[PDB]
Amino acid sequence: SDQSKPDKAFGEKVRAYLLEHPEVLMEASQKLQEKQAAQQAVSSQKAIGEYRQAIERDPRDIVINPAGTITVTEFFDYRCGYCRQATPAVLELVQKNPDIRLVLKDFVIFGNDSEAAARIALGAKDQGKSLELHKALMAENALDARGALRIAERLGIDMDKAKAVGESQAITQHLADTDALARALNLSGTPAFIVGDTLVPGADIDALKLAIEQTRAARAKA
Amino acid sequence: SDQSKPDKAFGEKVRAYLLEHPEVLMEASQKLQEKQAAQQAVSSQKAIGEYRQAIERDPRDIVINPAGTITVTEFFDYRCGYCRQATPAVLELVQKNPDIRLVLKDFVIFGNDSEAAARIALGAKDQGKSLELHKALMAENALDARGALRIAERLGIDMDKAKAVGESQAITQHLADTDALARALNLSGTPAFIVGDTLVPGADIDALKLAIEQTRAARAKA
Amino acid sequence: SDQSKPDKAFGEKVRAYLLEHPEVLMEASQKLQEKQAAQQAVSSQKAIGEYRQAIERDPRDIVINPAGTITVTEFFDYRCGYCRQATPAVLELVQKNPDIRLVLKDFVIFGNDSEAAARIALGAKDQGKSLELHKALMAENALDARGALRIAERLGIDMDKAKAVGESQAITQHLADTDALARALNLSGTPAFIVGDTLVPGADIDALKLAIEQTRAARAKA
Repeated sequence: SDQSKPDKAFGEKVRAYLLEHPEVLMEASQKLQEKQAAQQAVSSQKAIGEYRQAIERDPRDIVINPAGTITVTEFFDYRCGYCRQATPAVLELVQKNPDIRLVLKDFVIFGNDSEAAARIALGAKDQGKSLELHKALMAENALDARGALRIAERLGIDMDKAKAVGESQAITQHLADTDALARALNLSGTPAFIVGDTLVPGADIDALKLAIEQTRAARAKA
Repeated sequence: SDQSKPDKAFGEKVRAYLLEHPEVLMEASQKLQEKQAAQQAVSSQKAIGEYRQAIERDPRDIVINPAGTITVTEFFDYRCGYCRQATPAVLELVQKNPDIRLVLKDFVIFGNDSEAAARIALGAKDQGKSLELHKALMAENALDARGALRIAERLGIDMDKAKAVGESQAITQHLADTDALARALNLSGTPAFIVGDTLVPGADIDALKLAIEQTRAARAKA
Repeated sequence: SDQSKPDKAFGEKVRAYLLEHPEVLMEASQKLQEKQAAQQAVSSQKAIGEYRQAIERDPRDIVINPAGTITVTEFFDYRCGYCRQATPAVLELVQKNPDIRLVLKDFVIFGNDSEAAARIALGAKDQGKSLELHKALMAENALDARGALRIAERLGIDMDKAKAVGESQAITQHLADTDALARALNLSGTPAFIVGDTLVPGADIDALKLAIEQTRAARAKA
């Protein structure tokens, strides 16, 4: 060709169709949304793999069943209702599958009370009562800072030493770095589970069970 | 046919038109919005008909001119400015058209003050001073709970008995069930008028007048 | 023609293309956004020209280097961080280009503290210390009403007379009319610069420098 040649009749027919069947635009918008979601999924799993050393293998982290082969990281806040309602199931899942390694990240999204519960937990970490304290703190309906201390006291934790480690600048740096890790993983809130490349946003227990099964099978393929 | 045959030239012409006349997408989006609005209108009128027994014929409700053939239900809050500015016109409309039956639903959307005005009105319901108390409460600019009591006192209402009925668990259940009815009718706020199948959202006096005329004519067709 | 003749095959091909290349809709949406932005730009510059007498030539306004040919109007709030960070550069720009006439509009968007700083500045206007007071008020990190008075006192301003003029009903009308002018210019916040027909929304120093150059060149074309 050597000439741009307009075709008004073709355009009129295009407009007529679109106006008479505008649902085509909804369908195309849905295609684009599925495209955008797949892009986000790829970015999330690439980030999970980039920071896996920090997500799954941080010495400062509280780890339930450190023998586990499959590492499930949980970002949580001790006063988030979704975290509290998912906690019993998470602990039952570690209870029934010993090959699970549960990394507990303290992702404080609320105020001083939640920060206080996290610091107590991290201070008592090395006294070997993390499973019980985690379950008990999550069990209190309206967990205060005073309540958190009373719960940790009622479990025989060395309170003087747990409080000393909790407020230390090391625990402060630990929590700050965890907040940074959540930001790098583009997390939106709590709970947020990370198993394999998968990210489970929220208290979606069934999805987390499925992801653990997938990772067990995939890692078993060797 | 036996073969899917691509046509890149047709698609290029489609893209060219859309990019050169993207207003077609606005026009199609407008068509879809009109479709969605008509769907919502149908759902609203079907719901109004489903719960008509509760909307128009609840013995606990305050009813102005119970003789009326045409039932106009109003969901209102005594401290909503739109309700207060529409009230004089609503009462003039019942004043000039005796065949109107005005059901007064107390749809408390604000705090304790509004709840207090509603309870006083429902407590004094059976003392035969509802029109006057409704108009006077709506007339006070900054209606407090103290103010509402002073208004009801200045109208000769038996205050000891009106206060006794107001706080009763019956009035509490009445208000709770009304809040539920508004939720089932997908109401967004106050005022909200319901005449025939029509729902008038807000202080749209002209639309309400028109809807009463339509229902009078339709019910007169027998 | 004498007949509307449907063409289902043409419409199916349109739908197929759109679903297989829905990015065409994003591209068309971008075209429409560029169209809407150009419309807004035209409306803004037409409004700037309509109210130029008020923007650039209001006797009550504080004006730095009133000799300047090029009038740059700034809407600002003494406690807006963007205004405080842009202020040093604005003053350096007047410092290096004498032909600039800087009109200072007090666009109070915050509470009493900002209103107090503006009233002090407008009260001291006629004592010939506006450049210094403007720079000093903008220099205080957490400017209070008490702080603003201490800054104006530390600059030798006649405090009794500056305070008398500040609270006067004239200064109140001045600020109210400025708030009205910003509303007529559809301003969204502070800072907001106006030079020639151009409106620079925010602390976009480079754009403001460019706009001053353009206006200098255009007005020099005679």
